[PDB]
Amino acid sequence: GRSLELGAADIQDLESFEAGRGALPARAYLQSDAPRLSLNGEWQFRLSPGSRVAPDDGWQLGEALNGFESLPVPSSWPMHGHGAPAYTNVQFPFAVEPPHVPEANPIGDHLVVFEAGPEFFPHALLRFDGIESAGTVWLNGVELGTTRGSRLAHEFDVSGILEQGENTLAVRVAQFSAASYVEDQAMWWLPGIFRDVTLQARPAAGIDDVFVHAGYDHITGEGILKVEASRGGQAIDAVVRVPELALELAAGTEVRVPAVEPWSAEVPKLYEAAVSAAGESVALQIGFRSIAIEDAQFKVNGRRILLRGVNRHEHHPRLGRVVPRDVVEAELRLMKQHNINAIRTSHYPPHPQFLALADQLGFYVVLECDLETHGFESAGWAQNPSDDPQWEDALVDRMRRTVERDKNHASVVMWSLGNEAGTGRNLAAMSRWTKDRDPSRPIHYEGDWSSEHVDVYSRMYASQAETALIGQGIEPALNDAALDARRRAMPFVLCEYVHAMGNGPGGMSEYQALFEKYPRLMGGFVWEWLEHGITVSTADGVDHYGYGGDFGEEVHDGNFVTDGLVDADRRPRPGLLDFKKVIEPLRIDVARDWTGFTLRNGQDFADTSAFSFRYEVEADGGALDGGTVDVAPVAPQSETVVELPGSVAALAAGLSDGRPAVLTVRAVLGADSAWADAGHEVAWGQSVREPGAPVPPAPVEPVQVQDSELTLGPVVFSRATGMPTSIGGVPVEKLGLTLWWAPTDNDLGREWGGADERPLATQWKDAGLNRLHTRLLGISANPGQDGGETLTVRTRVSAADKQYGVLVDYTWSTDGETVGLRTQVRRDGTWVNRGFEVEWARIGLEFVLGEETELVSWFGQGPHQSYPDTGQGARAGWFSLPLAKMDVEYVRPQECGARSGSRSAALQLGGRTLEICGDPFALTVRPYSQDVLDAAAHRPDLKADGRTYLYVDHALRGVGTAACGPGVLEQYRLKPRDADFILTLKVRS
Amino acid sequence: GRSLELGAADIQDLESFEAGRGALPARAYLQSDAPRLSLNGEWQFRLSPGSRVAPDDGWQLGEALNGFESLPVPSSWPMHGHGAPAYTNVQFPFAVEPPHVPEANPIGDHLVVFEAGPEFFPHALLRFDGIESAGTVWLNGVELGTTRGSRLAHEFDVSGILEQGENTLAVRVAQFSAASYVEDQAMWWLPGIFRDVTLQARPAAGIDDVFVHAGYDHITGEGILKVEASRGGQAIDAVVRVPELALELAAGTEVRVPAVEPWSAEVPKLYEAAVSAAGESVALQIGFRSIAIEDAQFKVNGRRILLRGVNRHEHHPRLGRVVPRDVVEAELRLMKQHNINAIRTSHYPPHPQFLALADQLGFYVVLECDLETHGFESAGWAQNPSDDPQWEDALVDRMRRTVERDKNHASVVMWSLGNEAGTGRNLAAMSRWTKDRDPSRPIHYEGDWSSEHVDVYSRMYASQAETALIGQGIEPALNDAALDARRRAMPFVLCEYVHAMGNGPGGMSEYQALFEKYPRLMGGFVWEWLEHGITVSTADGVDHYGYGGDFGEEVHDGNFVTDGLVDADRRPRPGLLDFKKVIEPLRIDVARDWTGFTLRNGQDFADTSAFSFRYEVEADGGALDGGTVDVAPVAPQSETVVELPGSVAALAAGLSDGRPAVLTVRAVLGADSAWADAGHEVAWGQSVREPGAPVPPAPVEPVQVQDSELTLGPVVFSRATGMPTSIGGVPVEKLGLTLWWAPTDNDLGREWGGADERPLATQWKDAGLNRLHTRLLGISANPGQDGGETLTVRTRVSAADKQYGVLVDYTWSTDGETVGLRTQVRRDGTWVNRGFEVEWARIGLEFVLGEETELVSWFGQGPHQSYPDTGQGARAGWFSLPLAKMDVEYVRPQECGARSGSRSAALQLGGRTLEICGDPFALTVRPYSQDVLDAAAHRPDLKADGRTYLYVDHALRGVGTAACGPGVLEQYRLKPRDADFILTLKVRS
Ligand SMILES: OC[C@H]1O[C@@](CO)(O[C@H]2O[C@H](CO)[C@@H](O)[C@H](O)[C@H]2O)[C@@H](O)[C@@H]1O
Ligand SMILES: OC[C@H]1O[C@@](CO)(O[C@H]2O[C@H](CO)[C@@H](O)[C@H](O)[C@H]2O)[C@@H](O)[C@@H]1O
Ligand code: NA
Ligand code: NA
Repeated sequence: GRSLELGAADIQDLESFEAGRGALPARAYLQSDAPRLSLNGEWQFRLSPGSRVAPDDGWQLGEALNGFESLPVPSSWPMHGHGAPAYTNVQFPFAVEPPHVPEANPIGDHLVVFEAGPEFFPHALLRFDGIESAGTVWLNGVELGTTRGSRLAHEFDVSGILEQGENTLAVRVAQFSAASYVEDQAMWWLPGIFRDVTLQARPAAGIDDVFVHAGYDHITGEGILKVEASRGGQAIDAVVRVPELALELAAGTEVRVPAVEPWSAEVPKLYEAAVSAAGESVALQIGFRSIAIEDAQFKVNGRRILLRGVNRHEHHPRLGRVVPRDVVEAELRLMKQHNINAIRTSHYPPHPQFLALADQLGFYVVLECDLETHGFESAGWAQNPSDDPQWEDALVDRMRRTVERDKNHASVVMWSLGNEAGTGRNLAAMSRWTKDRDPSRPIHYEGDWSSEHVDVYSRMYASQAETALIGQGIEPALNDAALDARRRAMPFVLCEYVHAMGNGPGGMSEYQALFEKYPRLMGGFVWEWLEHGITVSTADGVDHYGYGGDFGEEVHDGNFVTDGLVDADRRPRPGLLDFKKVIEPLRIDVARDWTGFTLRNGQDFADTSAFSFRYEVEADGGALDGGTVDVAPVAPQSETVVELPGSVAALAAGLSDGRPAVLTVRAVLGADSAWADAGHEVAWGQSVREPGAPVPPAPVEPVQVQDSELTLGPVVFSRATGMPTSIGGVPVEKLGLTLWWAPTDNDLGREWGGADERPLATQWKDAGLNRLHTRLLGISANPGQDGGETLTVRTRVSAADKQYGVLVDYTWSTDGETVGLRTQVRRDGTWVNRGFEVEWARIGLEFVLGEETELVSWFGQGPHQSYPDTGQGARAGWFSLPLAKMDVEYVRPQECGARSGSRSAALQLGGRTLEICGDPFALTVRPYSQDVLDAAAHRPDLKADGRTYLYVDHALRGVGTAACGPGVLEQYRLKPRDADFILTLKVRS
Repeated sequence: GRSLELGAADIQDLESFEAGRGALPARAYLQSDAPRLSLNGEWQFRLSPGSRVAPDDGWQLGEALNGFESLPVPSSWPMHGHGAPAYTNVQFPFAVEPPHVPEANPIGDHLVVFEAGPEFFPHALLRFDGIESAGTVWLNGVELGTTRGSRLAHEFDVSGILEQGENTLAVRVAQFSAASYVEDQAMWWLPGIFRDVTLQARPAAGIDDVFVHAGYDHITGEGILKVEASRGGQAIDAVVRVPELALELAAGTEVRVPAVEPWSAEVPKLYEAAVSAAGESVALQIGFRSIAIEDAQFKVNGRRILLRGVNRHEHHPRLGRVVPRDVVEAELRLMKQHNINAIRTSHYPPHPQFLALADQLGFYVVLECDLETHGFESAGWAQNPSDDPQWEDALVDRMRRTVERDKNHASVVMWSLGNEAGTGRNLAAMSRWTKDRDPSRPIHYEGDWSSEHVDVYSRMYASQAETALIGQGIEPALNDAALDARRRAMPFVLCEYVHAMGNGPGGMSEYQALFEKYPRLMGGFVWEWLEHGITVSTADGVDHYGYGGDFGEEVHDGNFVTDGLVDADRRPRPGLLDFKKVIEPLRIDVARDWTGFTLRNGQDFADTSAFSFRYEVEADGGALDGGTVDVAPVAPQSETVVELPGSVAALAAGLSDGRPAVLTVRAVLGADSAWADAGHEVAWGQSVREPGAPVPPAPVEPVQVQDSELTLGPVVFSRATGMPTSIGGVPVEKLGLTLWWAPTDNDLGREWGGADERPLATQWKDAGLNRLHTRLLGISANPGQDGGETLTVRTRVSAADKQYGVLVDYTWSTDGETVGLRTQVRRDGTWVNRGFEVEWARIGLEFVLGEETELVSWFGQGPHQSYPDTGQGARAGWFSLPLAKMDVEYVRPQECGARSGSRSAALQLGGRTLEICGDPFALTVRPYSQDVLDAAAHRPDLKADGRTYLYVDHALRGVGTAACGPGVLEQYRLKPRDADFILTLKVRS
């Protein structure tokens, strides 16, 4: 018959296998003295739900617009009430049938009016630095072309189309296209023109592209300089000036500079330079460095380097994929302030402005092409575009635009073909193209474990164990002897590791020890830098972050989008505090006798001259001694023993026995830097003079007996339950054993290996650990001292429908001033459920106090939380915080806020102070219960109930990274066992 | 030191392994002419949360009661705002550590005042017919004893304690005791004095116990009568009178009555009798029947019987375990009215009054002892009381009281030791005791598959397949040759089968065919008769049933308590309608030529004389012919061919071709009976003259084209979606393919076998079947007839993140009056997800109409729902119901209401009528969407939205019984396939 469907031509274009049409050749992002007009500002915007109902009403001419409204550009339009964000991890949000697109496909018509002065004639262009995902461009009604590659730049020649005076730019943006099948990053799906739109004049005799080659000969100190310049793709005459180095040379020739200060993340030396032609000049920052793989090590400027990296997505909790420049500068400074030295642009090229900042502040950058076909894995990679020859030109284009834009920046030390895109012919073509075009940077790609087309062996979330076998070069061989030989000669990098989702990450230290031990290990990049939380303001409410599912998604992946070291507003999570410590570039081992400290320079190039070394002895009531010690500069990878002043050692020696004292040695910045002010802490070490164990009280007060109550000094017990009802007047609503905590995100992760594939959280629910019950066995008052008496309360703890349990005996003693509490724990029966051993989250006590706590003070590790396999950033000392500040504002509330390694603690309830002491314990204080915490999906769900939930733990479980990667390591797991521990309690005024 | 805990003595008694103390010997429940005073009425009640805080304030004396309030007795106290019900299936609600009890243990102090006249002196007793679970009894302050066995009777001698005039009865009831470990029935946990409390005078020279022995010699017709009578446990002189049989004999002698009419469930002949002594006389109903196992068949009165049974719990949606007598009489009549002939008192003895009703109405009863230790299975039966010698006396006591109470009733044909209590020495002791005491009734117990201590082989939920191997005597052998030999000589019964939870049960017919084919198969008892729904009235609302979890339970099992053939108010579920048909005692096969019908008498004893056989020919507009045919009585298990009047056959022959007509032959009661009025339908059969397929309309109307709309006769299409937007003025908001339905309770059940252990509902969610999306491929108007045109709309249906899909092509045609719709379905790709083939719930269409439907009429199967493996009770005919009555009020809303086998349908939306015809299809109409249905946990969650959701299915899946037992049988499963089907639509006035 004949087709009657609508929009078939618009759809046919969206389903195209090809790159965008009509665009100028890909080139570098260059600072040019050519006239430019940024068209950023308030545009006009119309949204349609699909191509078949996108109007063809001549809107491109900007005349008589109906349905258009104001919208900022650049922008991610769902961040402005036009639709909503949608998060999927691996899942595609549309049926998988490439190259077809769903009928529900938001279409965004953009339009802006602007004026073009005579300086933009006769030749100019329009530059688009990012359009997600498919754009069509008209200028004054004539089509310029289309864009493919959402995070890549497109330029369109407007000569003869741009008219002097007023002009109308019209861009139609479709959210979904065939390109969506290759942009499946675990991300918020956010359409829009989300990066700059610029009008640029192109004068005659100008410069289109530049290719800086700045090598370094580390033997001679020579810099190897060659700056190419082209116009229309052809080499052209141009002069290269580098004033600081007394250099005038022509573009296209290679010279040897006798002496250059090499560039590195530690010392990011940049020489200002200009390459100029008659009609145009462009400014450049040149960093001399050479990259090479040698003896299975990734070496820069002749030395193996250690990558202390993070995975950086581009996200802003209000603007989506638009990251304001001042937030970029801030977050990169925050990285430096936490000893980070490397960045992977997961999983697409960043904003062009990012590259210069990385050059200046100092980061080894893995710049990654915009490619990910993850969602094809669930079907065994059938139809994977990475191996579909029809996608070759589209994927080579993505790699070309990636490389051409940023090829001049010294901070880029690796090109990455993409992420989690399988294996395929098109990936090899992208590698073949990159190796030919820019052989000065090694190629990275984790998705092909055989590593056939790369120069480094990359993996994500490989266990500490496998990492140690790789570091020794004894990993299992590949079937192909030749490929195995190639890969074994490669250095190894973890492009993603220690997944930082929620409470965690655990096991960072074990990775780091391997990084330091095995040169083949290049280091790793944490997943990930930031949480992609989106700010939602509650009706009649405060703000909170929303994640997957909180925006009406039919298909989503929950809070896996919030899996970062900082929150969306760049506030650190405890994991960043620990990370900073783990990757600290210096090691300070303070001598036990306080006579000195061993200092190892862990940096790769710089000495210790930039650091001032300070010490302080702190005690119960403030600092006792402190100052600065001068340290002869220590070479990279060298060690020395630094003497401390005799007054410090003499102080420790003369310290009365049992008095706590902490010696802390810090390496701070001796002077301001581009990323921190002087005195910023870089590394630290400590030696602690522990306090003696608290003497148990003498049991001189006897037990006392009423019909329904018992009294033993300051403690009142309920004769029915045997549990205290008050201590020093503080009401005790409950006291019992704890074996469970509100599951972390990691506990909700499935722990692979072994026949048990339930997450730990599910193992606990099945075992009934969240619903413990206690039965009283007996109460007995026993003879103490000088007529006094101890009180022993025997109980058994278990759960409904379970035969296993634990016998808990509480022995109380008092001298009227302080209470002595001995808890003894003993296993009864075999702790097996559903064929698998039950594991405990902890061995502790929960005190529920009938009054609110305003302040928590303790001596131990702090100020932030610490768990068995975390808390590296928690140092020994005295701390004190308001109850609200003890918590951690994770987006999905979960177990957090424990303070491991506490020797003493003090809770201030109103006018009174409850003091806990005894053998080391973990401390947690909350204004709500564990069941409220576990039930809470968002922070607003946390409601204080006027009580205080005090948790004192004799043993804790680790937190691991089971949400993605290794679970809790063996040494940190907690199997049911017998245990016993003492405490001493006291209430004042 | 010394114990300081409270309540230790009260707890020590609750933890006792022994039976109740101080009670009189167990005996029969006897109707006696001795004076009696029922103490039922308004008592005074105080509730304490545990033994340690249960006051010892002399309350037993009834003087100066504080904290007491009014409470009815008998009662289940949580049904009156004192605590709340709690439902667990297998789980114990308390830690499993027998014989210990939790600290949270409601204690119910009961107290009543009453007057004792001179007739209760010098000797009387107090009778308690049920106390859950542990009772202590005081009369005027002196302790009588304690009760153990919650559903068993206890009697306490009050001679010398009962004082003439006013007396005070005091009973302390603890919910939980050591006896809870053996009362783990899948049930609402409901403490209280829930059965009668009676004061009985015991005159001298009276009668304490009686043991009727009424056998039947089926060869001679002789009745074998021996009535024992005892006092204080000793045989006594007494006279036995049976007037109808002209009998005077002494108690203790066995006589041979020359001729008796034997007792059976079909013919429950009962002879009134009295056994009397000087001081007392007791009235008895005697039914002569003998029970024997012979040739591996369970025979009564010389013939193998077929059990058409149900499992009867005792529950009332407002009174808990208290079942008012008028509800007992009603529900038992309802059973008879649905061809049921057997009852298992799952899993405890019923109220004593139940036994006489079973004798009179006619049920083969399996009377089950109060014993279940199910909750010990999860620990491998460790500590199972059934094998703990310390529990022997307690369990033998339970069996003794069970047997002694009901040993006189002819309806009891089996003693059952308990339910799901494992194997053990104490079960053997209970069997040894019963076999000695009453050898006239075989012993039943499913929990020991070896069947070492039973006389019948019993299983629950054995598949149809295994049942067929057992019926043939070829099941796998037991390791012990001797035990195997014993069990192979046993008949086989299904004490529980075709789990009737929610939509279902499917597969009933396949079981029944085996019951009829293999004599060794005794039949089966459906699980279960009733749902244990509890009525909750919403604040400012209507009532609805609550189930597990709806009462604050920490540990519960959800709606598994609502798994019955009738709801808690005894309203039938569709499953009972199908069950009645499946077990109908006669088979009527109507001849195709309407000349007659084959009649098989499926009863075991009775002929067909009690039934009148009626026929009716019904057509489009009412009945055309009908009457009664006289049938010579047909013997049990015999057949005959019954001629119909020639007018019926002549009517079919002269019927115009294509006209529908239905001949129905019914067997109704010729006269009133004790359980139904005359004309009650017992069995039926049918022969249908099918209507010819509807001629497709001639495609003479052409297609019409506007910018955004298409019109083809009465249909308007959206040119963008290709889907109709209106038909005859009726708005069509959506039209699409369906492959999914809101999971039934069975679909939420895990289907064992094969590597896929996900419930079908989970297989569907993972596959995305609930979230289908459609993409338009093209629209094409093609040449029809005489200038007209057909319209073909090509689509593809799939789900996000999936590569498999289905191509759906809609071809429309019209002649202006009726619309022709041809749907073609074709698989695209392999329908595999997570390594397992995806199965479909259906192949159909969902019409969403923008107006409400008030009436649904159809020709097909009805009036109630029918699915591929159900609907046996749905007969062919013409039906018409209001939209609300098309639904099924399952407690947890779920898929239901489909009408399979529909030839035509008519929806009345306001003033207009939408007519659907075509090849047979399934019909469903709802005022809400599937997603609302699936999300609804309770019926109030179902909100009408002003639309009509019309479902027309070409193929449906079965419903099975996967919630517990077999899933959907192979012949009823629905695997992805190609399919095509036609429909014709029409709208009038
Ligand atoms: O170094 C040249 C100097 O001139 C500026 C400002 O006038 O740019 C001009 O010079 C260009 C050639 O370099 C001409 O195209 C044109 O006259 C104008 O752009 C600066 O950009 C630059 O510092
Ligand atoms: O058959 C006796 C007749 O008497 C009643 C009513 O008076 O009961 C009485 O007779 C009993 C002996 O059967 C005596 O214990 C006493 O006189 C009194 O219970 C009826 O029960 C019965 O029909
Ligand atoms: Na890792
Ligand atoms: Na069954």
